[PDB]
Amino acid sequence: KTISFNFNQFHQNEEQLKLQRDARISSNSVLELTKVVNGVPTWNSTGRALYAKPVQVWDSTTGNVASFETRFSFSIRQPFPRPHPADGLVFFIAPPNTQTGEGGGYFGIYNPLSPYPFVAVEFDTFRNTWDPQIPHIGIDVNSVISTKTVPFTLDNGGIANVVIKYDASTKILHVVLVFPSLGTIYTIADIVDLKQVLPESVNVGFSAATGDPSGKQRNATETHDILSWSFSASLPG
Amino acid sequence: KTISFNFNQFHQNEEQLKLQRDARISSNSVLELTKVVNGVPTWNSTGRALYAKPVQVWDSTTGNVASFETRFSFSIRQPFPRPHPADGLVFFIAPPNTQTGEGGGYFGIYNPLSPYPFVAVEFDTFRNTWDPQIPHIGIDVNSVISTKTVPFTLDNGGIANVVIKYDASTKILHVVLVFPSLGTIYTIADIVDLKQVLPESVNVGFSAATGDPSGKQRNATETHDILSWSFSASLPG
Ligand SMILES: *[C@@H]1O[C@H](CO)[C@@H](O[C@@H]2O[C@H](CO)[C@@H](O)[C@H](O)[C@H]2NC(C)=O)[C@H](O[C@H]2O[C@@H](C)[C@@H](O)[C@@H](O)[C@@H]2O)[C@H]1NC(C)=O
Ligand SMILES: *[C@@H]1O[C@H](CO)[C@@H](O[C@H]2O[C@H](CO)[C@@H](O)[C@H](O)[C@H]2NC(C)=O)[C@H](O[C@@H]2O[C@@H](C)[C@@H](O)[C@@H](O)[C@@H]2O)[C@H]1NC(C)=O
Ligand SMILES: *[C@@H]1O[C@H](CO)[C@@H](O[C@@H]2O[C@H](CO)[C@@H](O)[C@H](O)[C@H]2NC(C)=O)[C@H](O)[C@H]1NC(C)=O
Ligand SMILES: *[C@@H]1O[C@H](CO)[C@@H](O[C@H]2O[C@H](CO)[C@@H](O)[C@H](O)[C@H]2NC(C)=O)[C@H](O)[C@H]1NC(C)=O
Ligand SMILES: CO[C@H]1O[C@H](CO)[C@H](O)[C@H](O)[C@H]1O
Ligand SMILES: CO[C@H]1O[C@H](CO)[C@H](O)[C@H](O)[C@H]1O
Ligand SMILES: [Ca+2]
Ligand SMILES: [Ca+2]
Ligand SMILES: [Mn+2]
Ligand SMILES: [Mn+2]
Repeated sequence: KTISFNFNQFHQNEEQLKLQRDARISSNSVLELTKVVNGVPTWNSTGRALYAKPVQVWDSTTGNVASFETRFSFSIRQPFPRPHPADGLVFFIAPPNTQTGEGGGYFGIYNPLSPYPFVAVEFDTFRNTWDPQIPHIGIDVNSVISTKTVPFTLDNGGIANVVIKYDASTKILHVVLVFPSLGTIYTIADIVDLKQVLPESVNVGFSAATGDPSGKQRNATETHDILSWSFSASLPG
Repeated sequence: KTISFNFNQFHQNEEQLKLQRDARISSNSVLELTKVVNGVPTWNSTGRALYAKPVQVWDSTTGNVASFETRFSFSIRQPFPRPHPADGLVFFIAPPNTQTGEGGGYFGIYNPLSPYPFVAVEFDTFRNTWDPQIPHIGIDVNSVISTKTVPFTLDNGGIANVVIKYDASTKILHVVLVFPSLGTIYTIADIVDLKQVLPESVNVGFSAATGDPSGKQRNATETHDILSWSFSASLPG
């Protein structure tokens, strides 16, 4: 069974999407993950957007795991370079029917009290204690401390194209980040065994966060906009 | 140990490179692996360019294999589309002090009567027996029949940016191909154990070939230009 969907833009009130927390779809058809009040992003914001139907990434009966490819474009504008922008966005895969975890360096996907499994690709802008220099792309499994990391220079408010491909045969998760206007390319790959970590059915989506209050910097912020999104998955069983 | 070099453009008789067969460096600072007379690519051509010094991909004493990243831009101009362009170019790693193999579908890296091992990434423009639809990026290990292959649409005469990266820890070889003018991105990856196929020291370079006489089509040709090239490898021990 193969599943696919694509959004060249988001129409206000998408019946195909589950917006959670601060996530909204602006009038101009862009999906805003964290709050932006009148052209200016706010600190203390956290939002998620999941595809509304669970996609089966593996089947017990056959043991077969799916291969998938997801491509999307996003933009992160950092108005205030002054103290430190934060926190970044992630494309994640988690069990179905979850809720926004902790904000700040957890991007809304990790809940310190009751942790649930998840595979995520992160585009990190704030250097937390467990973090290497930022910004960096990172591969997260059940945690926010990336198994693999690679730094990237941001195209401030520019467009970024992302290709995340997973080969079930090689168990390789490869992500590419291209900033078309700069012409810069960044790649990162790691071996991930979805069958070990996540359940048969999952929800795929994005989560982003702005600076946490307990950091005190009201300028610990930026936008986390996603312009388009496509995903395709093939379970041979 | 760490080794790295960068070619922003090639100069005539670059001491750092070793040209072989038809390969030459034009006055315009471009590396033409295969012959092109008066702006027209010729058939029956093969050329190689290797970096003058050997690099160490692993050490037997410690058993440490090197991680590396290489980036280059190429341009393939297919003037006569009618018959069928041939054959392509490859980035390849081989034992030191080798000689140009068989042109045509072997790109000049394979010699059927005295085979040497190699790890190469190809950009295949002509479909041989052992081939799937072309053009395609393919990961070749000791053979021209790829282990992994991904189809891609060429930007005829246009520029392509390639990023090849190998992580020793995961043994992942991930390659990215981006056509800037076209805004296209293609990604392919595969687990390759350099240690299991190559010697401690190697040569890195490119190789290209136009249509072989044994095909009669004198139009089985295209250019195989290399605009720039940067390389970096790191061996812990
Ligand atoms: C950052 O955002 C949250 C959510 O907007 C603020 O709190 C309020 O949050 C609680 C949920 O824990 C909710 O029940 C309240 O209705 C909500 N109220 C308002 C007016 O925002 C959070 O902080 C603040 O904490 C609450 C308890 C309230 O005292 C408010 O005045 C205070 O600012 C925000 N923190 C900062 C520092 O902006
Ligand atoms: C090899 O390349 C030639 C140039 O691209 C092709 O020929 C010509 O192209 C078109 C027809 O496809 C004509 O409008 C041009 O006037 C031709 N130009 C020249 C310089 O030859 C050629 O295609 C073929 O050869 C031409 C001359 C005709 O006889 C066609 O029947 C034939 O397809 C191409 N070679 C081959 C073997 O396809
Ligand atoms: C294809 O290419 C080869 C190399 O350019 C041609 O061959 C050569 O001709 C000279 C002069 O006789 C010899 O010294 C070379 O050593 C030859 N090379 C080989 C491999 O035989 C070859 O004839 C060309 N074929 C066609 C049809 O143009
Ligand atoms: C947070 O960012 C602001 C805005 O960039 C910083 O404040 C000021 O910024 C410029 C340089 O400091 C001034 O020229 C601006 O006029 C002024 N902006 C405003 C709205 O007053 C501020 O210093 C930063 N805060 C911290 C803690 O670094
Ligand atoms: C000091 O850290 C805390 O606040 C900053 C804001 O300055 C970041 O949000 C970070 O995620 C959070 O842990
Ligand atoms: C017919 O096959 C032979 O000629 C064609 C050109 O037409 C290619 O060069 C191919 O690699 C070679 O083996
Ligand atoms: Ca962080
Ligand atoms: Ca071929
Ligand atoms: Mn991180
Ligand atoms: Mn091939």
